[PDB]
Amino acid sequence: GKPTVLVAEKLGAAGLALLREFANVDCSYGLSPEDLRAKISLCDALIVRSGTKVGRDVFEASGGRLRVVGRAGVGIDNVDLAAATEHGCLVVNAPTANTVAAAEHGIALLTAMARNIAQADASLKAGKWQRNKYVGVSLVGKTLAILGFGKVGSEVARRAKGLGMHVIAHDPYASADRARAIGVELVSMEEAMTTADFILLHMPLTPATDKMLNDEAFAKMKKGVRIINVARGGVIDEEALVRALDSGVVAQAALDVFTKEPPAADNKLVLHGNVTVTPHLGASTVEAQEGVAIEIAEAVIGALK
Amino acid sequence: GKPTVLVAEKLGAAGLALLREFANVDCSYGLSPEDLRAKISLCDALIVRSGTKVGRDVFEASGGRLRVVGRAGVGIDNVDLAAATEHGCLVVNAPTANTVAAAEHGIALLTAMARNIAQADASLKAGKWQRNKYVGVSLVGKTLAILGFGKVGSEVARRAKGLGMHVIAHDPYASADRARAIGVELVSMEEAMTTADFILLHMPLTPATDKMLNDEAFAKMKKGVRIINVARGGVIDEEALVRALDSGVVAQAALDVFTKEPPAADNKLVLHGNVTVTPHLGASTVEAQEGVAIEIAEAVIGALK
Repeated sequence: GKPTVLVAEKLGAAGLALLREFANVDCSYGLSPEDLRAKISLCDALIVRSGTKVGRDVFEASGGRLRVVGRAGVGIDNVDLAAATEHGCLVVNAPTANTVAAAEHGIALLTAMARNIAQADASLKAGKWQRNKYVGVSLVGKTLAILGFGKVGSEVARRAKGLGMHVIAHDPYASADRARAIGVELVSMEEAMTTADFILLHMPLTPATDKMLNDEAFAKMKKGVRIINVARGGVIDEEALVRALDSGVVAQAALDVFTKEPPAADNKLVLHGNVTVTPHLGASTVEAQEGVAIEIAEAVIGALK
Repeated sequence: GKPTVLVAEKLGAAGLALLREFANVDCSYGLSPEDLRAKISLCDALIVRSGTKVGRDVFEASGGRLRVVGRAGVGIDNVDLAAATEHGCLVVNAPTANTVAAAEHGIALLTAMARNIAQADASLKAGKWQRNKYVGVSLVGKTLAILGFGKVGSEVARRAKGLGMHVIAHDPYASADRARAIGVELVSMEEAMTTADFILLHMPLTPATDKMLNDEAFAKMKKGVRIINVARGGVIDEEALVRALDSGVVAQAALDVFTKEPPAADNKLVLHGNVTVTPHLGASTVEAQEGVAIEIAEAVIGALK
């Protein structure tokens, strides 16, 4: 029994060594839609991370051998998810490993924002010693607002209440009991906008969330509010955040994800003074890398059986 | 009843207005040791932050008018307590208001270093999109060793376990009950060195602690340890820290204090790739500033009664 698993995108040797113990593993890496279509007819399972677009044509082209698609990581946006099961192909993901290291990165964005770790380190490496330019805020007692109470959203909260913040969340799909059991009040969407000193974005990018943080949302906010985006860019109106920081509605902004990766080489948020930008690093911790590998590994393998 | 308080160094206008309700206040900022010896004979109280030297000659020069010296901030290194006590003079300080925004900043240095927030932000801004160079490390389950279990020491432990780390400390003058009461084991010095995935330094600088972090220290540590200093520079042999980063014993280092502030323009720690540096920003939060003003103000006024 030699099941065949095509691994389209780089994968953590920890997991590749689990798959190789339970399957044939093809690691052709980055194939053109046609190469892939040619291979998938001969694969009992496909594993992808983010770049591979498991479209409708990919299921169509397999001819019913492809049983299970393994999405390494958290999101699944790229698997045509309705074709998948229409053709009778299970789709499984690797959420919990990247989830930890992704809230970990949000918190790291929040604290480093709040004290200007980033600008200051640049200022001092550049010889300048400008102690008065980089005075930060505290976190204790500050109200943090979480939009979209996912695993990361609630894992974040848990870390932010450990830093001693008041943490609130808005997400119409959120178990009032789970929230109250970590100490998070579920609040209205206007209450979250107004009363927050800090706002993080953990929302999926749907038509209802697109360009959500636009000029109307920034008006409702408290002045002196700071904002951290670790979910998906473009859920912010990028031009509108450029204008709210230029005014002093938003005091400073911490941005992992963008509307475009790589962002424009002139793109104003990335270049702005009060912004702390990292290049979609949210799940870039060695530990998650190796634990996501092992997760879809065990996930694919358990489907396949 | 008109008391006279000489405030040598800037002070949050909150504090100044409290002091001007209960005394005459001279804000002669930055005097030469002679001008201060001249004034101190006309002053019932002297409030200083970190730069003014309350040496022995000052206590002599005042002739006994001076009743209380107020240390705006945490330590008292600059005040010759020995001489003040001798000349029947009280010393008071502003420990708690800074204490927190110190630990706060310490944590921010930790999380920003773990995830290369500083190096990555400066790269993106520099056009570079280098997603793989800047893979971070998970904090969770890691061992944070706190050398010096002061008020700031324990206060960091609190934030750390809330990020979900395994926090041990070594300070021989620490109540094992306070320690266990916040979930921190107190451990030997060789244990702190060897077991730690992270080491922060909250140690004041004695001839015992001077250049304590030395080549012999670094060999004892676990390879890939990351070191966060927010207490006093010099406790670290800079030359040896650099040689331990360049050799990869020390993974990376987040340094707020230095052996010489402002550091040398060529200083290899400041300019090093794996080092995140801030210019002694430890207490530079707007909250801890206004809060320390009002602390010594109350502290001086109460003594002065």
